[PDB]
Amino acid sequence: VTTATLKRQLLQGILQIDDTAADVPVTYGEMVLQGTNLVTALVMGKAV
Amino acid sequence: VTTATLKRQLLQGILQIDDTAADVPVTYGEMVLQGTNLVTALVMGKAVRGMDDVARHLLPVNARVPADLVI
Repeated sequence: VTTATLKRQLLQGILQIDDTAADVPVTYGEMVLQGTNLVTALVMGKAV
Repeated sequence: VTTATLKRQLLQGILQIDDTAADVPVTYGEMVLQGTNLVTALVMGKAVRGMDDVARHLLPVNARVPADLVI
């Protein structure tokens, strides 16, 4: 990450560009806390 | 429970004996600590007896032995 000025200064001639298109995921993860971990989060106060 | 002389004094004429023998248990209970509450016993610090049974609700031979039963 940088400032737009430094980005232009880098892209001028110093760095060697590799691509223009990337592949980012379009999802998150998920934590649910159901079942054998729920009961221990209600009887005692810990869960894994 | 009492002392012998009081047992005699009681059985003399006050209390009425019913039986001379009774069928009593010949075994013990048993806890195992296996299954899911094992890892709760090791990783965390707690363990419930009927763990596999509380989870579901969160969404023998005898012997005729002589005794002195009074009523």
